[PDB]
Amino acid sequence: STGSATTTPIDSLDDAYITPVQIGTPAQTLNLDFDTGSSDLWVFSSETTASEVDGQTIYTPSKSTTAKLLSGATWSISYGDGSSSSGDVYTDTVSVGGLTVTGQAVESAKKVSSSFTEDSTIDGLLGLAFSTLNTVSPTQQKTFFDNAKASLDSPVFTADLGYHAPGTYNFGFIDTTAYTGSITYTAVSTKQGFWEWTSTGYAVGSGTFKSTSIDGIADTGTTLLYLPATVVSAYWAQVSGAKSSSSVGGYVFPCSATLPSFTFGVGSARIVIPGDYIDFGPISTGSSSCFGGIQSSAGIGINIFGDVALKAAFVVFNGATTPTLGFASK
Ligand SMILES: NCc1ccc(C(F)(F)F)cc1
Ligand SMILES: NCc1ccc(C(F)(F)F)cc1
Repeated sequence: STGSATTTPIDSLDDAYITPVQIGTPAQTLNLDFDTGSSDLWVFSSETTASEVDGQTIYTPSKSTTAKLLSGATWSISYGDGSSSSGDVYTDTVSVGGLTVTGQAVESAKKVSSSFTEDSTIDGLLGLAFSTLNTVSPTQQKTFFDNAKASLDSPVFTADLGYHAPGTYNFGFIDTTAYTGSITYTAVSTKQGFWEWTSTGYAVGSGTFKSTSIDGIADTGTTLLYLPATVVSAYWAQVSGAKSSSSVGGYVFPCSATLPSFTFGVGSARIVIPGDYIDFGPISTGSSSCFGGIQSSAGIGINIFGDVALKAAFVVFNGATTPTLGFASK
């Protein structure tokens, strides 16, 4: 079987993408943030502290004839940006774009951090990293992808994120009409539970390609591109007036500048990120200082190929027994 769903940016900056997901019987449709950097499927629900809900659609297990409380199970998660949430666990039917999984763990949020409350467009997260990272205790639970794997025509999903435009998540097949040229596959390490791989180098604008190994994770749930301080300094040195701002928390640049492209290596192939993708607009309304989409990973501890990088490519997440990541231009 296969599934296909459209994913839509939540705002004019592509800060995140939401994808409709059907939960329960009859269906309750929630718009979830598909996150290849985590492994929990959690939702705002009728159980979420009332003051912590501000416009989100909530899941109501009591109105679902297929929902079952998973007795004794709890979950608690903390994201690299400091966000967190926690609650209890149901099992229910979950469908993404025609693809149905029965008995999926649906983690009902009883408490959510402020950054989730303020994001009215995101009803929850759908984790797509490896199931070793799932936070359900005392019995760890499988992701939606792991539960669907056997029924899929091919154990793959693909991410085709749009620049200021809708895109597509496909499960179980590779749309050969959605990319140009060939797909380049590269090895994945699952040892930290992430889709972790090694980029073969980079270039800034029309500059010389620098061959150097950059280990990092493919993370649809992270907005920006976080790379080592040496790489990030080389990029922003090519932008007149750009500087790192401690008060802002990253590189900023004059909103009147034009940004160079950024190229990253996948084996012998090159993915080019157009400079416009790196512009995240003024740091506050009316400011003439703009925030950069390439930032240092020094404070994070791991390099992150977030949406800025991924939306420049057609990306295959191959969950075969030896997992791989495929990248193609589009
Ligand atoms: N998108 C989920 C996510 C967020 C943060 C991290 C970090 F910070 F641990 F790298 C990994 C995965
Ligand atoms: N990387 C996971 C993640 C995704 C979104 C958010 C936000 F936007 F709600 F803060 C936090 C953490």
